[PDB]
Amino acid sequence: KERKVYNDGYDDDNYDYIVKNGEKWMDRYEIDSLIGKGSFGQVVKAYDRVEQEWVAIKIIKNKKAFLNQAQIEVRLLELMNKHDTEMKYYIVHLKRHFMFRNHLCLVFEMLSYNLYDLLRNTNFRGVSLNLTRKFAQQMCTALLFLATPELSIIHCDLKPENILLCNPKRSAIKIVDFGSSCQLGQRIYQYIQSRFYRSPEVLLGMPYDLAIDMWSLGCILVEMHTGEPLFSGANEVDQMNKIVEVLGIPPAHILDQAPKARKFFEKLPDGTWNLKKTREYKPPGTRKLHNILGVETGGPGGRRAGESGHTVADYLKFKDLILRMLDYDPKTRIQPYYALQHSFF
Ligand SMILES: CCN1CCN(C(=O)Nc2cc(-c3cn(C4CCOCC4)c4cnccc34)ccn2)CC1
Repeated sequence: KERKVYNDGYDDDNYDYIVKNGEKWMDRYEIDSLIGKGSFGQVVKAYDRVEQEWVAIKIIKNKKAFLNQAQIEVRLLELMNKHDTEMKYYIVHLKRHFMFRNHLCLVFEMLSYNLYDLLRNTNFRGVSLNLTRKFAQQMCTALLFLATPELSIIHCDLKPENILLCNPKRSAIKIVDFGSSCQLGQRIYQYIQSRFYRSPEVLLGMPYDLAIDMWSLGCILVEMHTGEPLFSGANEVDQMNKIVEVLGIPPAHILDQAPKARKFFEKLPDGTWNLKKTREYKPPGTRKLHNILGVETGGPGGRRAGESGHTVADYLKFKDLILRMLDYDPKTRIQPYYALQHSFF
């Protein structure tokens, strides 16, 4: 048993800052309360008294490992907010960044609840399709911003919790984290994406480009509408098997290049790639998207039968776009410039 002291009693046992409600930092920020928690540190509600506006401050952990990755986050956010378009307004704003009590603190604008909270407020019955489209148009517009040849940034951690609403009355969304993010060509890590939204490329261990965020986005949109994660795998092997359930066995010309192909599959004498031997999963390809989305049934789960805009022809556009995002081959996966012009918008 250890009751040591951690950073003069300002830090906890886990490199975080022991947030106390009502603190007045420096002589400017009034820490209201805790907002969110994560591997990076914490997020707090605070009032920037000098500018009389509300801000969300990201208290990075007090460890050189987390403080070095957060500095790459500052550089990317600073680099993104410098470029003059009207798309950088789909990315959360980094107002300023300062060191306080050995924690690197990032001052963000205040956004509202995350897409998962929006999903929980609907008791996981899913948002309407037209609203699912709105998030799709915005995310694809935002994924284009990161694919700017001067940026070339991969988020690597796309998930509902990292897409926040601007106002609690819906529609306007922004991306928020960018801690586990690297620019193309400056890659570093191979265990990058959140399991539910990991691409087959990272699962097989092959080199990845910006196309991995499109895979996550596809899995995000279907989850937003259905209420359940599409590929709700409990571990890496359960993940790849739950992907081949829908999209079938990956192309042989990928597994032949895949370093970690042996982990899930095995090459037969025929040359045909097949799953490893052992029943737990439906035979590859039988869990079709046609039924997950319920195009010709009554929407997902029969809960969208007899509503506006949930046309059978509308779903066929949605189903086509999703399978265009989940193309297993990143060199043929849909790109945001071509995704926005899809017949779904
Ligand atoms: C009316 C009350 N309501 C308003 C405030 N609200 C917010 O969520 N505000 C907020 C959060 C972030 C923000 C959240 N995460 C985490 C991501 C992982 O999941 C946990 C949160 C960030 C990571 N990296 C940078 C910024 C963030 C940024 C701006 N504003 C909740 C409470």
